[PDB]
Amino acid sequence: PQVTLWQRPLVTIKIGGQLKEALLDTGADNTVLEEMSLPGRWKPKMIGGIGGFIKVRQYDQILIEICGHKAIGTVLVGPTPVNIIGRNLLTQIGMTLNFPQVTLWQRPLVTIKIGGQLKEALLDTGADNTVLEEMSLPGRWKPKMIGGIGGFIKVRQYDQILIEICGHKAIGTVLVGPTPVNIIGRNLLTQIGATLNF
Ligand SMILES: Cc1c(O)cccc1C(=O)N[C@@H](CSc1ccccc1)[C@H](O)CN1C[C@H]2CCCC[C@H]2C[C@H]1C(=O)NC(C)(C)C
Repeated sequence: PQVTLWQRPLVTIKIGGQLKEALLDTGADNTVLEEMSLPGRWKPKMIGGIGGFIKVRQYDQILIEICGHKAIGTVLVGPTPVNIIGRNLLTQIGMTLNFPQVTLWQRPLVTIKIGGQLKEALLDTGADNTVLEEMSLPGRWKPKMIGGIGGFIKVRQYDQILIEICGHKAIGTVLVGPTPVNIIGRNLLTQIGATLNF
C-alpha cells in the first residue's frame, strides 16, 4: 500500500481485541489512542503537542495490527481527539515517506526556504496545515486558530506563500505562530508528491 496525502492517511487498526481507525502520523514520535480499554500495567506520562500537554496512560509491549501488519510497542492512552500511529510503530511496519525515500527511525526533517530564510521543518502526515514558528513573512494575514493535541494556539494565516521544501517548490497557505517545531502539513506535502509507503 502506497498512500498519497490528499486526504488524511487513516488506517484500520486492531488493538486489545477492538477495531479502531487511526492516523498514520510521521509528525508524532509516539502512538496515542483515545480513551479505550487496555489490559495490564501502565505508567503515567505527559505529552506535548501544538497547544499544550495532555496526561496519558502509558502501556508497553502492546500488540497492534495496523492495516494488517503486526507491531508491538508502547501505546499511550488519553484525551486525544484522533487516534494517531506515531513513528515508534510506523517503523515497525516498514513505513516510508517518498517524494528521495525517507525511513522513519528519526524525525523526517527537511530544509525549507521561505520568505528568503532557511529553516528546518518536519514532514508531518498527521497535520492538515503547515505551521511555522514565529518568523518574518511579507504581506497581509488573517487571524486564525488551530487545535493540536494540547489544545489550541493563535496563528497568523498567510496565503499563497512560496516554499522550497527539500528543493521542490510549492505554493500554499502557511500558518505562523507559537509552535515548537516547524511543520510541513498535507496542504504542501501533496504538492511535492509525498507518499506514505509500507
Ligand atoms: C502526538 C505527538 C507525540 O506523541 C510526540 C510529539 C509530537 C506529537 C504531536 O502532537 N504532533 C503533531 C504535530 S505538532 C508537534 C509538536 C511538537 C513536536 C513535534 C510535532 C501531529 O503530528 C499532527 N497532529 C495530529 C493530531 C494530534 C491530536 C489533535 C488532532 C491532530 C492535530 C495535528 C496537528 O498538530 N496539526 C497542526 C496543524 C496543529 C500541526
